Amino acid sequence: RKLCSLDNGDCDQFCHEEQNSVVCSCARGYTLADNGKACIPTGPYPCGKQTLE
Repeated sequence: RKLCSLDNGDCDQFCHEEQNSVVCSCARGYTLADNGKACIPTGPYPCGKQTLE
């Protein structure tokens, strides 16, 4: 358990070890946050989210 094998590399969604070291990415409709880890929704109904309203 090193990079992406160690807690998804701390990413919210997609994780990839690019030449050693983690690189996170997000599904369509989300944008990688400043931390380069969190995934921020673009619209009101982002994919994969249960609706609370």
